[PDB]
Amino acid sequence: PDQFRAIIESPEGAGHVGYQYRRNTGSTMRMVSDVLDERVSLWDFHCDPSGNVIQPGPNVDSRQYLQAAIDYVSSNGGGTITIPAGYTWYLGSYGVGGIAGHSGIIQLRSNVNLNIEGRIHLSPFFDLKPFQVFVGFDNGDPASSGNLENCHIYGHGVVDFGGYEFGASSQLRNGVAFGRSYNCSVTGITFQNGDVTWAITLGWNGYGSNCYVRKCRFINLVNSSVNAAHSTVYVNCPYSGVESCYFSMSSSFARNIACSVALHQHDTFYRGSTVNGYCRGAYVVMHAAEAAGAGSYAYNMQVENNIAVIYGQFVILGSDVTATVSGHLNDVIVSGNIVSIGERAAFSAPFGAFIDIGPDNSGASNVQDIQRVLVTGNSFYAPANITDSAAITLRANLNGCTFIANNFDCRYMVYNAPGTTSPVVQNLVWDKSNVIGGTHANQRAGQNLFDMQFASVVNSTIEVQLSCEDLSMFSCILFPASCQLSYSKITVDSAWTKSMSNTAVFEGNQQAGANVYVSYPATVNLTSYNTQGAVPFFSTDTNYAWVTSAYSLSINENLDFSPPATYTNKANGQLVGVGYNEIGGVRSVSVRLMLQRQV
Amino acid sequence: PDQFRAIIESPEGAGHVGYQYRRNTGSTMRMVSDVLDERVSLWDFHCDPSGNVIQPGPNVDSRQYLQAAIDYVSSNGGGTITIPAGYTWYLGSYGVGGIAGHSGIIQLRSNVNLNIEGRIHLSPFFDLKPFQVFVGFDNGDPASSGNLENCHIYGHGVVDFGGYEFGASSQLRNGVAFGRSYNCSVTGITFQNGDVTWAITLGWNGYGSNCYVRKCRFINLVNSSVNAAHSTVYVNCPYSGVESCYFSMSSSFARNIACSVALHQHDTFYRGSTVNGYCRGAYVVMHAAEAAGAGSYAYNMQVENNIAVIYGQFVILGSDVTATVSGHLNDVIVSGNIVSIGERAAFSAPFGAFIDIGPDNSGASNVQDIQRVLVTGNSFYAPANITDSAAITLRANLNGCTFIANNFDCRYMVYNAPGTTSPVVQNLVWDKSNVIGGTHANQRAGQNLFDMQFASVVNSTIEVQLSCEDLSMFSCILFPASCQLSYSKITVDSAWTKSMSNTAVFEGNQQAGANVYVSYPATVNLTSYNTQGAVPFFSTDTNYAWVTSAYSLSINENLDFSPPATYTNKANGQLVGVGYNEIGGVRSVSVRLMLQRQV
Amino acid sequence: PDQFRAIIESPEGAGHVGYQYRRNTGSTMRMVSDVLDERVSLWDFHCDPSGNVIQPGPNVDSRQYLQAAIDYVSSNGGGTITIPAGYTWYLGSYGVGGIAGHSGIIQLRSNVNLNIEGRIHLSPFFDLKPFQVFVGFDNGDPASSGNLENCHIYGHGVVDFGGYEFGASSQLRNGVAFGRSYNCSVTGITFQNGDVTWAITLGWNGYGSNCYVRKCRFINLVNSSVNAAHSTVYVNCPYSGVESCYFSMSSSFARNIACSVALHQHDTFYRGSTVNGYCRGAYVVMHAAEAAGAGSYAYNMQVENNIAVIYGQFVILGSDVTATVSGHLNDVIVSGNIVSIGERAAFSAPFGAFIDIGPDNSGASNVQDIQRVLVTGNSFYAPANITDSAAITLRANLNGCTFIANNFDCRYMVYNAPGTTSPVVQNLVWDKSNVIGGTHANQRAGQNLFDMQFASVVNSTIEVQLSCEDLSMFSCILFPASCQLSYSKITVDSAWTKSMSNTAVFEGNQQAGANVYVSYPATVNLTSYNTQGAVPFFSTDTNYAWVTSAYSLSINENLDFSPPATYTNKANGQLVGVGYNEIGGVRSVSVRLMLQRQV
Ligand SMILES: CC(=O)N[C@H]1[C@H](O[C@@H]2[C@@H](O)[C@@H](O)O[C@H](CO)[C@@H]2O[C@H]2O[C@H](CO[C@@H]3O[C@@H](C)[C@H](O)[C@@H](O)[C@H]3O)[C@@H](O)[C@H](O)[C@H]2O)O[C@H](CO)[C@@H](O)[C@@H]1O
Ligand SMILES: CC(=O)N[C@H]1[C@H](O[C@@H]2[C@@H](O)[C@@H](O)O[C@H](CO)[C@@H]2O[C@H]2O[C@H](CO[C@@H]3O[C@@H](C)[C@H](O)[C@@H](O)[C@H]3O)[C@@H](O)[C@H](O)[C@H]2O)O[C@H](CO)[C@@H](O)[C@@H]1O
Ligand SMILES: CC(=O)N[C@H]1[C@H](O[C@@H]2[C@@H](O)[C@@H](O)O[C@H](CO)[C@@H]2O[C@H]2O[C@H](CO[C@@H]3O[C@@H](C)[C@H](O)[C@@H](O)[C@H]3O)[C@@H](O)[C@H](O)[C@H]2O)O[C@H](CO)[C@@H](O)[C@@H]1O
Ligand code: NA
Ligand code: NA
Ligand code: NA
Ligand code: NA
Ligand code: NA
Ligand code: NA
Repeated sequence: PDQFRAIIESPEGAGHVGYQYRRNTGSTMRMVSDVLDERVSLWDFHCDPSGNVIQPGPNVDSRQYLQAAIDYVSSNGGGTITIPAGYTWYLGSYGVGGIAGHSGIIQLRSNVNLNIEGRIHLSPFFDLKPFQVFVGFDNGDPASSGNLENCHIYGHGVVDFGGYEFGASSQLRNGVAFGRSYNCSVTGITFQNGDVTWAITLGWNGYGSNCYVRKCRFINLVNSSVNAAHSTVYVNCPYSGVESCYFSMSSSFARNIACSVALHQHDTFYRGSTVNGYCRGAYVVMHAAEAAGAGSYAYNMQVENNIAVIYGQFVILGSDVTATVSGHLNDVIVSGNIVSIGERAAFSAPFGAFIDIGPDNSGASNVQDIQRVLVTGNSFYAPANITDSAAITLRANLNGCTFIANNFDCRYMVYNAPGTTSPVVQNLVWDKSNVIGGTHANQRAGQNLFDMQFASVVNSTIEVQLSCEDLSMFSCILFPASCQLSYSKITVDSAWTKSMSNTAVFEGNQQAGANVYVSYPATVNLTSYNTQGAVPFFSTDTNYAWVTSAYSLSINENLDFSPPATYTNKANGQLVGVGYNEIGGVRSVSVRLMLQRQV
Repeated sequence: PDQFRAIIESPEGAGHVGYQYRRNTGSTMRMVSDVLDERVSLWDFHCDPSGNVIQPGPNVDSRQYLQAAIDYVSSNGGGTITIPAGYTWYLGSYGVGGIAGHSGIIQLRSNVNLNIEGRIHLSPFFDLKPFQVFVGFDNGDPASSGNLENCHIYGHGVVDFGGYEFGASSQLRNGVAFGRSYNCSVTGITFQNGDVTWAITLGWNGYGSNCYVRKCRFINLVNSSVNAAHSTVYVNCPYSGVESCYFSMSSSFARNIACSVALHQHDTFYRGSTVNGYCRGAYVVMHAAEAAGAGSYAYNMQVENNIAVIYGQFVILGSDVTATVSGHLNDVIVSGNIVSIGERAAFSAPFGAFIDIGPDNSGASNVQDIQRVLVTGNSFYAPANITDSAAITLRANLNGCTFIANNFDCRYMVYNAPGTTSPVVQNLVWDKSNVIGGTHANQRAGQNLFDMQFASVVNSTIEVQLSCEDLSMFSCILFPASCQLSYSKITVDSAWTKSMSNTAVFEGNQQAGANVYVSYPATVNLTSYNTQGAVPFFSTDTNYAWVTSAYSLSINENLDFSPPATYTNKANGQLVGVGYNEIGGVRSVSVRLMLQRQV
Repeated sequence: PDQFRAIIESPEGAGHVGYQYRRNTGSTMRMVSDVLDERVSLWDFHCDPSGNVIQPGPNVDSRQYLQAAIDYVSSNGGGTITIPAGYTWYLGSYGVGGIAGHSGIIQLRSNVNLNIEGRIHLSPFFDLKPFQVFVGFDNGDPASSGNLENCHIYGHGVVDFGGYEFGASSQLRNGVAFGRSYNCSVTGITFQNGDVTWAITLGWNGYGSNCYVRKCRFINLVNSSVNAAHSTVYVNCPYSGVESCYFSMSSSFARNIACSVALHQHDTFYRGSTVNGYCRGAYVVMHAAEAAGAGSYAYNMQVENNIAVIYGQFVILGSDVTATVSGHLNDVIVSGNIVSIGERAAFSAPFGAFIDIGPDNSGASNVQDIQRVLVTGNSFYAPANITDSAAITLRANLNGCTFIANNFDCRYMVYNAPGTTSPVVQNLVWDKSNVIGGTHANQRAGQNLFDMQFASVVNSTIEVQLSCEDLSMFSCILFPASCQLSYSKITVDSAWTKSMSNTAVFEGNQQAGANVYVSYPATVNLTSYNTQGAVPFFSTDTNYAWVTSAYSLSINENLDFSPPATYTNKANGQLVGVGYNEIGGVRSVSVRLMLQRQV
């Protein structure tokens, strides 16, 4: 009996109290401790050396206790540790061993899930220092790390980075680095109040698979001029992605340095998410330096059905090389997104764009291999004052990109800055079903809507269709004489162009190329012979040697004659057609024509 | 020892039985009560004044017990209360205090989540009365309410409204009113068997953020002629939305009064959901009267990837004004939806439409500021008998809407009823990539496919492309003389139009406008001069003064001559072109031409 | 007192230890056993006849214990049974009763959910045998089965099929057969390591509703030449679907026999998922033999926003008949998908296709009723060597399908094999906004890009637009003389076609049909009369009786004359137009023209 009371009050007491489920005589005859052992929480490890529970709080460092919990549950083949609601659990020191090379705080372990219902905060020990809060590598050298498998972080709780600024731009900070990560995920968690490099990284240089970030919130994760750069989620393993997340920043620095997602391996996605306050939406990039685990190609890349207010570029495409590996990007889709450039002064943030074809990290524009991209069914808007806004800023070599059935309402459609890079362009396709908005009408003095500042263009299609007038623009499309143009189709629909001085401009007369197919409106002065009856009209100018046919876009105010409805050319570069003189006489008219070459 | 047995059997007994997790000597030395205190259920509060548990059932009012649970868990900083599976928990009285002004039953509190695994039912005390089952306001006046934060309702359970009808049309009923709600959500729950105004409302007049409804079912939530109106989810805070839900109604009244979602603030979405039996899919509206918390603009509005069978309109756009605030709607995307009008008689429910540009609640059509809308990649079908079916019913002023790459298979493409409203239309863009289906071929006697019953149209594009014949229709597009038309492009592709009497009709001869760009087929009678050789042909009629060129759509059955291939006009309004008389003689022909103006 | 110690140590002991939540005097005075009874796990039933717990393992058959758990929890109105983490639970025998007719192992029951956190494995008793692991039918004859309602399987755990091959091709294997299933779902689970027919089936012949598969992984579920066929999820009830799943196969047999999803009833969807290694993406089919529970029509079918690498066809459409029922498929949308054919030899797997219009299970091509399909905003790629790759393989009767704003980069656009089936085609619409890629340029000797090997085509549109040259192809579009063509529009844009010998080919001269609307480029030899001045030019050939107009696509190298810009025809089939001889003389020229008929 003394024994008994003593046993009951001891830590083995629950192990002596019997239990059978719902008094079911067919159920297991268990002890209370067995049922309690089905679950586990931080309270089961958050104790002093004598076993007495310790209350969390800002003067208590919870790190060792949470690590002890993870270590133990790992030793039993896994389970889910609850981080209890109603408390804030502070972290106040660095971890040890394999995660120390990563500035790690907690080491994650395979099959050990964290159900974060309460709050995890960083103590001021971390102020001005690097850190990665949760780390799944088990070695300081990621190349020598084991894998992290089957690790899920989820719940209604919060990771709060304490508001601390970076101490130096060279520092790195992260929330969750899953490492070489297979079937890992973060769901439901709010990451907030920091100055960090990433909130979550998935994978390592292509090693990993099936990692996801779903229904998470990321709020105010950049706050200082020290922060070098930020991507809220960096996706560095295949078959992985981000869905239904919320990203918000409020700091000015974020408008210049921060991106919501980086998709950096094949079969990755970003969908259904909302972004506000960031410079950039998503990078879609194959870095050769990251090609170890899944190959040198980033393919099956999906950015779909997002909502964004950004200050720089929505999707940024890239690929690059190292001394021994070449990176390639292909088979991309960008669809269903509704994006705007937020209110800002012209040139006050990185050049506004829906798609950017960006140079590598060294600024090289001649290393890229980007092709088979489909941009369809998106909307883009930039306010009228934002000069630096484009459907595409095409700033590095491009091996193909297709635009179908978008609505682009910004300053430029196609842009690259002159005297910068001279990209080599192939297979740029701009379908006629792209709707060009009117917000920037009257703002385009001196500017070309499609400003083709490239080394060369081949196998490309630009079908310009206006939907309102903008007589301020210099031209709808312009090719400098430095840009070769071949095996291409360039058209300017005549609607809303009657009063334009210039429609398409070929400063090197490139439209004469053998395999160039063009059409655009022009005004032409003609003069007829004096004969009564069928009578020829000829252009006064001789710069139509390339024209295969032309037709009238003008009415004929005359009763006594009519100019030709249609024209062809002559060897001397004049247009010629047969009109009709009811009464004879030399006629002189100025007519608006659709000039056509091989179309 | 007596002490001991007594202590063990008392409510403090579990607090005396020790426990250590898995017999781990490094774990906390706890008591059983500590581990049990990690969770909480309704059973912990569902007791009489002596502490004896009460069984739920239809004669027991569970309200006070659930409120006591919520109140207590709130006092500890939050947690999750389980509503146990295997039981039905009846609610049978109104709450008290701040929620009484809202006819509230339960008051939600911040950080207190409800895991509803069992069923919550309404008792007949609520029959013929108003109610809001869960309310997150803390004050009868929402303007004086505190916020509700971090409150999630989730699980496999059910909210059942008892089937009771409304007592009066002026009454309001709701499931969950989150109030001024920040990071709140409903997930997994079935709402069923009612006559209610809303199932869920998010936010209050723009106050709130990050509220969501995900994987919920709403079944049979309207059942009587008393019910004034119904929106299953009303989204009245930004950065919030509905995803992957199921909405079904079976009552006839629902086909006339019910909508699945209302998106009423910026950065809101409705996606991936299935609707059956409703009048309407979604409202997308900025009410000036709701502009307090997030501004006067509804922007970044997304309706994507839904499946619907409805009886009225799929998406309804609106904006309005108050005495001192003006509401604006812009930057909308409607994409990927597959929608039909369900089987019904013509005119038996509100006018069928994929998009409706609706007048305000007073019927005013001259207050709206709706622009920058993209409608792309959707399908719409209405059965052939449904006269009242349109791609767009454009019934109020429109400042822009773009249609690209849709498939519309219904009676009308563009419609507004004559002698009703006379909307002022700008920037209506109907791209040629919109496919017009053939289900209503042969049903269109007396009707215009695009019936342009507007005050005016400017900066608009209508590119009509048929894909089968319908010789029953009066015209492909018709503008009454009352409609001004300027700075617009209107084309009718000739395919399937050879036998149409009328293609495009301009009852005020508006196609002559200086900045109108048109083309469409017409039949024209011509007569030539008698001269052998090149010889002119002239139209007998003189109503072609606006024509810039025309070309043959007809073969020439003759050997001895040919009419011109192409024509222009003369000051008197005749067409003229130069054909060829192999042998002389006056010729008279009737030819099908493509008439072109400035295109 | 002896009593007392004995009571405490007995299975009723926890039922004597009091508990009150957090020492709250307003809370229920309960016993520990009451709180423990709020949850249930397999441990509560996994015991020998004396009540002693049994450890799971490969020599222990857990089946009877899990069934006993499900049976008991069912008897209390439901709940959720946990399958504990950290253990592998082996199944080693067949179930009994109603599921034996289905080779069932476990019988699911209404309102009883399974939270699978650990692993469920099949023991080698099942090697070479049929099985269905979880079965929701309650009768061997599904027609006589009751329903399964409100049953959810979810968690981070795993179902492992043991790697065992099928014993015979006629055998069936499944993971979860929900049966006649209403509000059932599988979420989060990994199904792996098998040779099975299905992983999950939803519904039975249209009976069921609201069943879903979300965030599941299916890995390596086909492994042998014995396996007849495989669909990873078969959706056989309405208002149901698959979202955000991952499907991977590695076996060669899978490339020939396996499909990820089968959508077989109305209001069903497949979205946001990633597929690798399969033959097929999704079937979308109405089998008449499955029409009992939800009617004879499959409508509101959605395949959207998926990523796939497959070896055969992405979406396969079908409908068929039985002796007394006819199946119909309509109102389908296929949007936003990014798909490729994986690296393979030509003809090494089933014919590669984005859409296939497939014959019934007997090979009949004359039973189908498929219409109102929208295919928009997708990308498709096949490597250049894959001869057997098409945007659409149209192999059975088609009543309509619309393609808008896709990017197809493969060998064929439209294909059917000659001398096979002769489908009857109506309402095939290929919009000009479909972008035709260049990967297969130079590979197309002897081949037609659009190979119209049909019995007949009516009410169809083919608007061919190239975006690069491919002079290897025989023609852009070809109709054999056996194919009737009427009430259709067929155009070939001239861009990149100057050097093509053949553009459009009508081997039966079908383009002359009264209601055929065509245009395409051709080279034509002309000769003029000798007259100075306006002078006629006539084609030497007489096969242009069908031409309504033609215009020049060639420049005029001459100074002394010009050919006509535009032409019409004469009764003898010559073209004729009026050019200009500055000086007289008979002229002879060869010109590239755009030939037009009724356009
Ligand atoms: C090529 C490369 O190292 N890739 C890293 C990736 O690095 C990014 C880089 O691609 C670019 O976007 O600039 C940012 C700026 O922050 C990153 O570079 C910075 O970080 C890397 C990686 O840090 C090292 O490796 C981590 C795995 C360790 O945890 C960390 O302690 C550190 O040793 C560094 O090498 C650069 O010098 C530094 O400028 O980042 C992703 C995501 O973390 C990673 O998966 C990839 O390997
Ligand atoms: C302008 C406005 O009041 N907005 C309310 C919104 O009201 C809708 C209204 O926009 C329109 O759609 O008609 C319906 C018909 O039911 C609603 O009007 C009805 O309800 C409102 C709101 O009810 C008041 O305010 C609630 C917050 C309280 O809980 C309730 O007790 C009541 O005091 C009412 O003022 C109208 O007179 C009545 O006709 O409804 C949404 C969603 O509830 C709300 O967020 C918004 O403020
Ligand atoms: C018409 C039909 O039976 N439909 C079944 C469906 O059957 C598919 C069939 O549509 C086609 O796709 O071939 C596969 C090849 O595996 C299936 O046929 C095979 O299975 C069926 C169904 O199996 C019977 O019915 C199940 C409900 C029982 O559980 C099972 O024990 C068996 O009695 C069979 O009749 C065929 O002979 C066999 O070749 O399969 C789906 C999904 O299971 C089902 O819902 C539908 O009724
Ligand atoms: Na490091
Ligand atoms: Na150059
Ligand atoms: Na009120
Ligand atoms: Na008017
Ligand atoms: Na069977
Ligand atoms: Na035939």
